[PDB]
Amino acid sequence: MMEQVCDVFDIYAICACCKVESKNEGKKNEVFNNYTFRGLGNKGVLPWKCNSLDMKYFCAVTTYVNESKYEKLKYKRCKYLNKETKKLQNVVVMGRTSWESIPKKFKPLSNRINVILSRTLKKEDFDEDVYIINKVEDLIVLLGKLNYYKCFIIGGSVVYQEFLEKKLIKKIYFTRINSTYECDVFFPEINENEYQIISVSDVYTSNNTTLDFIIYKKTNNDDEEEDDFVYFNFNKEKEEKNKNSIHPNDFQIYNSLKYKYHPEYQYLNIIYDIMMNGNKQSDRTGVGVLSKFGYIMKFDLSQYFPLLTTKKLFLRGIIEELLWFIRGETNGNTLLNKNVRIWEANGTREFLDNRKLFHREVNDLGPIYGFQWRHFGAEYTNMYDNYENKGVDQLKNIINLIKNDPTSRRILLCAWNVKDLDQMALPPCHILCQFYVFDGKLSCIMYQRSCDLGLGVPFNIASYSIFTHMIAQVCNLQPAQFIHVLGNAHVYNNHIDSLKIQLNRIPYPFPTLKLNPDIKNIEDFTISDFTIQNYVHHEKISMDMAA
Amino acid sequence: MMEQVCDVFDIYAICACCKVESKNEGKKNEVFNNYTFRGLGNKGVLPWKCNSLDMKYFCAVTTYVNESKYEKLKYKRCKYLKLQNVVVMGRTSWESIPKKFKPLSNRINVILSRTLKKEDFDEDVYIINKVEDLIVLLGKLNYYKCFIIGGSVVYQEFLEKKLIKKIYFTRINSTYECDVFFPEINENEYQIISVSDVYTSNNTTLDFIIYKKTNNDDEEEDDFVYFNFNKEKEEKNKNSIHPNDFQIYNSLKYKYHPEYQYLNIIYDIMMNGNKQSDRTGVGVLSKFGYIMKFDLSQYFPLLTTKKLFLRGIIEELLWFIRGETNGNTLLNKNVRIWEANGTREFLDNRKLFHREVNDLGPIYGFQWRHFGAEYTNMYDNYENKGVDQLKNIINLIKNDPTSRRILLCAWNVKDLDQMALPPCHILCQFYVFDGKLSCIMYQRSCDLGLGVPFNIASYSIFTHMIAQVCNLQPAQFIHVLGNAHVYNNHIDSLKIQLNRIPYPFPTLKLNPDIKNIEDFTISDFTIQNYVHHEKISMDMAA
Ligand SMILES: NC(=O)C1=CN([C@@H]2O[C@H](COP(=O)(O)OP(=O)(O)OC[C@H]3O[C@@H](n4cnc5c(N)ncnc54)[C@H](OP(=O)(O)O)[C@@H]3O)[C@@H](O)[C@H]2O)C=CC1
Ligand SMILES: NC(=O)C1=CN([C@@H]2O[C@H](COP(=O)(O)OP(=O)(O)OC[C@H]3O[C@@H](n4cnc5c(N)ncnc54)[C@H](OP(=O)(O)O)[C@@H]3O)[C@@H](O)[C@H]2O)C=CC1
Ligand SMILES: O=c1ccn([C@H]2C[C@H](O)[C@@H](COP(=O)(O)O)O2)c(=O)[nH]1
Ligand SMILES: O=c1ccn([C@H]2C[C@H](O)[C@@H](COP(=O)(O)O)O2)c(=O)[nH]1
Ligand SMILES: CCc1nc(N)nc(N)c1-c1ccc(Cl)cc1
Ligand SMILES: CCc1nc(N)nc(N)c1-c1ccc(Cl)cc1
Repeated sequence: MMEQVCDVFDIYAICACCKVESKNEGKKNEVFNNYTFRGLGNKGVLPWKCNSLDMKYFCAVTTYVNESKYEKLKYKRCKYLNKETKKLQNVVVMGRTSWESIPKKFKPLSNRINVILSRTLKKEDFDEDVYIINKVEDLIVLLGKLNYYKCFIIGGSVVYQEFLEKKLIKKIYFTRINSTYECDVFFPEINENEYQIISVSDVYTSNNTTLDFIIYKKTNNDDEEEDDFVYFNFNKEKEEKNKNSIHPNDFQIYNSLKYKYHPEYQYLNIIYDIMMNGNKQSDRTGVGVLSKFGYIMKFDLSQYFPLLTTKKLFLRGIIEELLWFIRGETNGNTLLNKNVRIWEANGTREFLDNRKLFHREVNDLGPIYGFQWRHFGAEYTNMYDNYENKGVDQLKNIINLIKNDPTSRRILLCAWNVKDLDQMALPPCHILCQFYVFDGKLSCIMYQRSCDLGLGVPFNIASYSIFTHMIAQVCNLQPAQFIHVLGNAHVYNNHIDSLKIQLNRIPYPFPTLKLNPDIKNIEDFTISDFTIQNYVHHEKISMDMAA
Repeated sequence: MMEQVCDVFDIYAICACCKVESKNEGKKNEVFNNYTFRGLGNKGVLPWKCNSLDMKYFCAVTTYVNESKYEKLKYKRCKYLKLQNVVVMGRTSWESIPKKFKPLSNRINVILSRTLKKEDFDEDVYIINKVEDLIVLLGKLNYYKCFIIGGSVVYQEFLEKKLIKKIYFTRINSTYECDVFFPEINENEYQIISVSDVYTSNNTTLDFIIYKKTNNDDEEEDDFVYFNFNKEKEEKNKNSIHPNDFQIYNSLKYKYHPEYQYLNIIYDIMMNGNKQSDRTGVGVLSKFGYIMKFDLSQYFPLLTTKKLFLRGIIEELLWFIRGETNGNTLLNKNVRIWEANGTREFLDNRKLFHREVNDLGPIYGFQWRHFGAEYTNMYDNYENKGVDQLKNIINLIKNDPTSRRILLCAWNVKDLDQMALPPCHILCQFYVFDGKLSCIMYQRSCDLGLGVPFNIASYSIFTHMIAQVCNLQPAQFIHVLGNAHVYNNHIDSLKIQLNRIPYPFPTLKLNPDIKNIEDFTISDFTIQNYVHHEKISMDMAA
């Protein structure tokens, strides 16, 4: 074996990059990739001033050491050097400009061996406890003489550039600041053939922006208490049901990831699980699907808006649909006039007639969502009727319970009115919403009886996450979690190839949802009160590639 | 410094025990414990004759060998004094094994005897005159692990002289005639460190537990720590719960027994639960959103870490099925589940001033058979009024199994205020695949310490009932919990419960002649082989 320097001395890079203030040539159909995050600094400082969470992360990684693993590293570096026979710290290497950008109260970086690269400055020019080198070679020499855990290259685009040039980086701990700021210095474009992403963290919010942490890796070219584990798995099948028909070589990127902590994976793993272990059925005479029963996804709305990034989604339609529900409408023309066709196919003469709704006007969807939310129990007549003070206004009652009886375990909004099912153009897929209120925070569980993983679910997650924010706001609470429970979860055969593609796309940090803060009544929201910010995403996918 | 054989030479013991029958009384013991499973053999053979699953387990365990981890053993043993394992047995034992199966393939067969002729058998088939002579044969051979597939006698001595490291004990949860038994393991010398998932095979459930000798690449490893950089160092309520208490629960390495799905939630709530105070002045710890799954095809999920009675909840189920809302019907059968909710005072506080005592209103039963009808009183004849959901879901399961609309819903928004109390079990959704039925039940409010245990049982039974009247085999019962809480008053009790090791689940037997959901009677239900720890009053108040 030919030992590479970066491996022997464990030299890593850690940075944080934001999106660059682009010169929008008039194409807000922007293309996104990993290079989207390349902003390092502006006028000597960080483009975003400060970010306490990234700072905390940076400190955590560069100060962490495991003394028990040291002896193994010592033997390795010493053997490599042919050299063989008070707290262990990591080393941090930075350019002079980065060193000078650090406030005096933070210099030198605590509990770490600070190394500074410079030509214009020498040891005499510094008062602090630091090592001044004037070339990369001098670092390798220093490392072969120091007792240290790991070496992190912390900065200066110039510094990053040459260390990557000389191929001295074993891994890149890369922070993705999901927002745009003015920049004048950038991180070098990472050659995808030289570095692959192996892990993606959870997504967070800090200082009014979402962010996540990813790791790039340099590419190709008691134990018996563990044996008991082997035994317990004795009665297993050796391969997953649909392996032969699905083929894993297709999920290359998906399976090459070590840590998949990005929330979008809750959705991706379910798809993968259904594809690999799903039961073959013909949901609706002829179509055909793979299905499973019972899954739960959780999303932290205080930390991000879970709009899928592995593909492109628009939300104007589902938002208008939601406002439409809240208004208690069941008139399909209202949506059609707003160019939203979600319910178009379910309101045609033929569809209604086949539901035996012979006396139902076209686009009159019947006692669905809207009607149940505001008038559950009333006798439905037609979509133009005024159902004032008729039936139960669940929506209003849940808002009142949340305001005056927050700990109640009866705060539910139900659309599944057994008595009206047959009068509905379609029985509802979203059976109910239940709320939980703790320490001024609102969580929501939504139970879905039927789930089209490929086409529907992505939008459903968005709709209810938004709804949770809306209810939270009119009740003076902060949104916490949106919990999605899936009953019959299926993947349509026609969607398989498109989903295979999606699964091999690495998520981007989620976007954020902003509601007009002035709205205080659930009924006063209008389309312009909603804004999805920093939505970074992969190319849109036609789940059904038919032509 | 190695010098105490058992750990040194890696000697293990593997067995399979069943329950014993007593001529005085043949079943449903008053008190159970680990010694309940001691049956070893009967008249030269196994009490149960055969169990294919256990056969597979015994084989897999005794033949499994990992060579990469061998020299770590060759190193210290030599340093102490086609890799296969050693299977030490006795004469009676070796003589019970069939012809074609002797010697045990891929294994180094050894035998404890005082009259067997070494000269008669093969060389790869050693023999020994005494226990201590075994150590010797080991110091000469090249094996992986030494398994004592024993024999009553063989087991005993090996245990007394303390030569056993681990005891891969299989629990066959069924009673058979026995003449030979396994030695009562000393709880202070050995402890259970693992409990597998439960299974059904050859008409009995069973599980595998590992008894242990109380001694009393890294590249992506640091990455795991970095990604945990922002997580709370200590657990929220750890300070008020105290882990020294859950010492057995935390000592377990592998907890694959399904009961742990319930136990783990109790633990999660106690350790990370949010403190809240009902408008009653009572306090709870609560979490939001959990899911448990039980494979009814392999076992009936009746908690074993405490005692559970089912007559009441079965009658309640039959009561729902009849569509009744008459609280008196249950009281006259001494089922008082709904008594408190039917009193004059409770009804009045619900503002049901015009409701008769014990007239629970349009609850479960009324919704299952007449959803939509106008409720009058518990004595009215609602025949043909409202939607008969029960009848409908059953016809859907039979004629349109792949339907994703087979739901039974009790949360009638229009009738809630008329109900003595809103239902906790909102709905049941069914799923059918390959002639098998699964059911999801969503519970909006869950009393983990007292309610959930019965809740899991009720709906598991309901699943079997629906499955049978539709000629389907039960598959999974999936329990979705919404507001899941633990009353503060139960904490000490649940701590105790958390430190009990689950026994193998029992099975549920329904009278197979019943083919209509409405024809079941209390005598058509039988719980078999229910082994459990003693009863625990969740509220140790009195
Ligand atoms: N987002 C992030 O993660 C990070 C952002 N930053 C930002 O980046 C900007 C600073 O980066 P940038 O301008 O690229 O400069 P650097 O901080 O990389 O420093 C460049 C200087 O370091 C010295 N140097 C670099 N390589 C060598 C070498 N091989 N031998 C000797 N000296 C060497 C020289 O010092 P001299 O001039 O004395 O000869 C040189 O001009 C700032 O705005 C800072 O806020 C910095 C680190 C991380
Ligand atoms: N369920 C389970 O997991 C198991 C069940 N069994 C069942 O147990 C029954 C057999 O058990 P049991 O009757 O106790 O007999 P064993 O199978 O243990 O055989 C005992 C024989 O081993 C020999 N022996 C005893 N002590 C010594 C010693 N100190 N040194 C050398 N040899 C010794 C004797 O042979 P000799 O007469 O030549 O002196 C003796 O009669 C069977 O029905 C079998 O099916 C057996 C193993 C496991
Ligand atoms: O908001 C929605 C509406 C519908 N569907 C899907 C689920 C099913 O694939 C199909 C409805 O068919 P049934 O389950 O009702 O039969 O539409 C969704 O995923 N989300
Ligand atoms: O079958 C049942 C019925 C009730 N409960 C519990 C949940 C709550 O602790 C209490 C009902 O009070 P509310 O949730 O409605 O407030 O009873 C159960 O766990 N299981
Ligand atoms: C929050 C700072 C930070 N976060 C990350 N993820 N990487 C870094 N390299 C730095 C950093 C920036 C400037 C200096 Cl001067 C030193 C280190
Ligand atoms: C299926 C048999 C089996 N299963 C388990 N779990 N343990 C055992 N000790 C045996 C066994 C019983 C009798 C003989 Cl003779 C050999 C081995």
